[PDB]
Amino acid sequence: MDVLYSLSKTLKDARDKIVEGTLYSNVSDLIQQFNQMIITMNGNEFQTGGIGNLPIRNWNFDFGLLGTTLLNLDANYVETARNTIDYFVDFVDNVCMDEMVRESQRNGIAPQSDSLIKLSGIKFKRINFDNSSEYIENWNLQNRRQRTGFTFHKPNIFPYSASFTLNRSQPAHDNLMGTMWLNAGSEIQVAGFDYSCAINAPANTQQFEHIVQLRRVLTTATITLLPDAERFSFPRVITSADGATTWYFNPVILRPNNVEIEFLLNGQIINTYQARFGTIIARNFDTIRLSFQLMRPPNMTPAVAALFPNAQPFEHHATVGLTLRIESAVCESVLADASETMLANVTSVRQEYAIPVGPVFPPGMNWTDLITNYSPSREDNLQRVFTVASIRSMLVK
Amino acid sequence: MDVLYSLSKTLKDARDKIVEGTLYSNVSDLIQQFNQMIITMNGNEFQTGGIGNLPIRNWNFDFGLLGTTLLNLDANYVETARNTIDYFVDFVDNVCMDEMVRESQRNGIAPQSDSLIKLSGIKFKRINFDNSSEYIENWNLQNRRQRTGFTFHKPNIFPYSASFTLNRSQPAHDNLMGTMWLNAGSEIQVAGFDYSCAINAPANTQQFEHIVQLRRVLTTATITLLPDAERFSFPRVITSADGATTWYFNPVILRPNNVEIEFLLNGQIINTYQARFGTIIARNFDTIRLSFQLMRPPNMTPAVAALFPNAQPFEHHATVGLTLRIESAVCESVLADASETMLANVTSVRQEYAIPVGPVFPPGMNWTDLITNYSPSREDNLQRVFTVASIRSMLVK
Amino acid sequence: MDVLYSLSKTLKDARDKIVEGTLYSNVSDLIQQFNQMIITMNGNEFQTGGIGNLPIRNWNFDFGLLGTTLLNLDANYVETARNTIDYFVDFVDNVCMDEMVRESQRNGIAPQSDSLIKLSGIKFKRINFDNSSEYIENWNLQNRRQRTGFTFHKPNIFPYSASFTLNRSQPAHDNLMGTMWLNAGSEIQVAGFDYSCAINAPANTQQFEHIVQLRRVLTTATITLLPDAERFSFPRVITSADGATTWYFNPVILRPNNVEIEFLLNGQIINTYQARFGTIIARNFDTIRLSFQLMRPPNMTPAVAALFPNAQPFEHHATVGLTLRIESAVCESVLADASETMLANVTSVRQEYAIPVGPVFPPGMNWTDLITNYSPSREDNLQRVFTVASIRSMLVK
Ligand SMILES: [Ca+2]
Ligand SMILES: [Ca+2]
Ligand SMILES: [Ca+2]
Ligand SMILES: [Ca+2]
Ligand SMILES: [Ca+2]
Ligand SMILES: [Ca+2]
Ligand SMILES: [Ca+2]
Ligand SMILES: [Ca+2]
Ligand SMILES: [Ca+2]
Ligand SMILES: [Ca+2]
Ligand SMILES: [Ca+2]
Ligand SMILES: [Ca+2]
Ligand SMILES: [Ca+2]
Ligand SMILES: [Cl-]
Ligand SMILES: [Zn+2]
Repeated sequence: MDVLYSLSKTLKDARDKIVEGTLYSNVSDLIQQFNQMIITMNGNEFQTGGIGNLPIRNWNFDFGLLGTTLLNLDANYVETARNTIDYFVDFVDNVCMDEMVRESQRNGIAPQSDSLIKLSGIKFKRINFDNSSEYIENWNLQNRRQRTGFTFHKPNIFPYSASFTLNRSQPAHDNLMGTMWLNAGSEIQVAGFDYSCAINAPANTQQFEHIVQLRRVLTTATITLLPDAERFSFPRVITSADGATTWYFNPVILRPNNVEIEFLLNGQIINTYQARFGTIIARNFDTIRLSFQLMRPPNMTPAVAALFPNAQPFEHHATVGLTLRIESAVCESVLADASETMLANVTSVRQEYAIPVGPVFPPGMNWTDLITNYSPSREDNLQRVFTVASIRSMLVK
Repeated sequence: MDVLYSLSKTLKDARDKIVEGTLYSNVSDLIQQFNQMIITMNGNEFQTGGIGNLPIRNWNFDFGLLGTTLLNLDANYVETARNTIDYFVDFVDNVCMDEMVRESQRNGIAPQSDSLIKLSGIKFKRINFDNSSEYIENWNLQNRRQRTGFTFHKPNIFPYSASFTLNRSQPAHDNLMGTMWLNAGSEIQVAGFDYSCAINAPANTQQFEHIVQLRRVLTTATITLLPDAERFSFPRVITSADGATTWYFNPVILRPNNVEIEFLLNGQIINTYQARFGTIIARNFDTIRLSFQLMRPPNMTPAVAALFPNAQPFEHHATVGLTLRIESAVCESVLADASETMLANVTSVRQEYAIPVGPVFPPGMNWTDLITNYSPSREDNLQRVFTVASIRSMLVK
Repeated sequence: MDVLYSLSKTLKDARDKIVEGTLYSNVSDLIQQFNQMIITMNGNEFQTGGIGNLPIRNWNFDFGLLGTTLLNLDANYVETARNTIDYFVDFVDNVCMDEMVRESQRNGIAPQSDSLIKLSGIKFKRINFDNSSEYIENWNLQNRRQRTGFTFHKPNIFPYSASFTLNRSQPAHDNLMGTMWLNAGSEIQVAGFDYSCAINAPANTQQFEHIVQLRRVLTTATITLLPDAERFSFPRVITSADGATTWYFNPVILRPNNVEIEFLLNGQIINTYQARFGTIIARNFDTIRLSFQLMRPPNMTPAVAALFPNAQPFEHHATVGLTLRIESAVCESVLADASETMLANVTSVRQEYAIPVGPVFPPGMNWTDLITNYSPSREDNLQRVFTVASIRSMLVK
């Protein structure tokens, strides 16, 4: 991985710095590194591809070194350098794709393609150079058994889940009480409804609760918490739990009462916020618990009184809700988020080359399936595959 | 462009590295580059501005070289260096603004200001240095006729469009069937409504479809697809198609049935997803097609039955919807997105200096107008102008 | 600050570049810088911690220099280098945390911990090196009394505010007119309602207005403006202004008429947009003013006519709204946003070590409280603290 990264890094720097007119002193060290790369590769043969429709490609290295005697580089110097650069870029791109389309239940963190396995040999170690990207830094820190951390914008931590739970129901579904929600990506919306508006409830208050267990701990999370669940604030016709019929939801929204959000880690409360809407920080957690209540308004104007009778039929359904969004966070495991193209790169290369479903990843690299059962093997393979996607993106986008 | 970029890059590195106390070995190469820049500029005169209220400014270069003999830089060394740096920064900033406020139907990708045209001369090529930003890398790759790729967070690909299409309507607008939507930025929300709840429809199912044609292909897109269109889930009074009257929309939402999203490229299905909500990958597409149905519930509790009579008046309007958001994607053409300040920089400089409307860009650099008719000339000019904005932002924010 | 940053930068580069196999020429300059750091620190003793539960830690420097004679670095070279690196990383991390948990009403921009105060001494200035991060660049520019600019994605500029204003009301709350809104983070949603649907209003039009005053000027803002306020498009039971009772809101949405958004700076209109939805640029402003109207539909189909009678009771409440979101912007003052982890880092370190509430920051570093009363002292302390968090994140995430 580090050598593959170094190949890419060497090529990116070469492409960027070996430009017409530049002082040789601006590239002297890079030329040394570039030539070290040529010397190390020269004489070797590699073959990539062959899985799915990823073409079999042969690579042969017999390049001359780059000159070291111009004061300022001229166009001919730059152009001959690019001939070599373009070939190596094509090679790196193919090694990356070959590596990205493979997986292993047994040793997922290890190189899977022939070329990466070959590049992991001790004779290729002299190419190693400036491992500075966040992904390679993390790869290296992991390897030395140290603490790794990936920063995400809208971390895709919640597998898609949209459902409800009726805590009080009856065949006619005319006097229900329960919750409905949508957990997806970095967002949670949950509504608690009570068709009776807590008419016979103790203290005329109905308690609700929504618990979400993350598959990985998130640290240093910046979160937006807002009252109301807009998604569950409109009239709906929903399928019954058994799928046998449909019920009617006609919500009228009240402010959630006694809101308490707890960010827990291994059952322990790490952060707790009582009725605080806006931006809050959750520093270390693997579980979110949202508790909120519907309290029947003790004083009601006529228009309100008319919505909540003492007896059925209950035609306006009292609803309270919350919306929680994780804007950014750090995770020790790789994850998909709203900004990085890694998942999309890996998924795209596999799709383009008709790569057959393997033993590790769910069909289509489906994110929900992946995060729902995020096993150690899937994570090691995902990290390997995400790191390669990031090496490839330094040169090919 | 590359020389202008190099000027900015040289100045940014100088400002960052030529700091008090630093080992001379930390800046030796930079000093060489800095001095190459001074030597190349010395003796030249440039003039910027004069368009709109952008002031006419004269620049004269007659600077001494930076010394090369301190072991660790002292405060006096740093301060005399900054006198030169600040002047060059002011110059670069003015060249950038002068370039950003100009456009050309004929040769939009080429330098438009006198200073950039002057800097494109062969005598200024020795300043060229470390072209490493994503924008200049792309500029250079484009120039060598190679594949460029810009990565965006929430790519602003959809011109604002908010409308409806009544597939079945009548003067009273009491039994409509059709769709309404909002395409804007990176998001699409579309709802299909049938006032009759498919009472007389074959298989009691009404089919809907929404097609969106992108003005540019997006690759490696990470997308969130969710059922329901919250934006079209509430009661509305809308203007009729002919503007002569207003109709009433009183939606009740049902789950979209047989959801199928197709990401097509030149008429070919590249990706297709059947009822998959959550995160999905669209690898290469220029068109999105959302197909969904409203199926009359075969089994209805009384409360539901009451909403859907066998005869008019139809007072509750059955509605199904979808929401699609492009979180990130790569595009071969520059675009505005939710994170980059390029469009805002260009638009801001033009607005501040009262730059008159030109022959290429729509008044006010209006994004919707621009993307709606994204001609080759507008793109070449936009890219030139975005690349300059990015050169300027290395020094002036 | 600059020396602390330089320590971190030196360590990050060392960790990244001093890798097995690398050409010595790839690290020669860094080794010089690394050794300059060792020489400068050697002989010194520092102590960190002791506030709250941040442990008291002692640091002693007596390290040998790194060798300068290998052609390509070997594993033993890399491993002995890491022993020194890991210790310095641990030291930098502790200095950062000690600094991040402190504050001062008097001189908030100045170092507060013993270690940072010690590192600000002239004898430690030789460590200074390549101050290139956006935060340190800004710190340095501020210091030279120059223009600083931080770029944010979804700048968290609006303190949480969710409320309403009844311009016409009566005890029964059966014929209200006013506005309700939610200002939070980078978003504003505001709705204007008129239970009478402007039946007795001049020109059958009711005017609305929403003004939001930013605590800091935002420049180069890319904004999404859309008609309708989904958050206020559903039925609600709300508490009365005096808290004595509850009123009923049963909205029916109409298109906002004569929409005018003004971005003002010190009372002056800098940007104005008339009914333009989609993406707009606001280049320099400290205030946003949204003006919109509800115009009674001059022509109504029966279904619409039935919602708006000539006399009470008014059962369907005409509502018009707007949604405005600041996607990105530049601010001269540090702020929390949807991507940076600074606020979360500072807040997290203080929470983890049970740091007592101080004299500057609100309890829990509460963002709303902070931005609501963003005094000069809070900003100077926030900037110091955010810059340290950013120095720490180069090594520890
Ligand atoms: Ca062969
Ligand atoms: Ca990231
Ligand atoms: Ca309703
Ligand atoms: Ca756990
Ligand atoms: Ca792991
Ligand atoms: Ca002149
Ligand atoms: Ca971007
Ligand atoms: Ca096409
Ligand atoms: Ca193009
Ligand atoms: Ca002591
Ligand atoms: Ca930022
Ligand atoms: Ca002001
Ligand atoms: Ca300030
Ligand atoms: Cl976002
Ligand atoms: Zn975002």
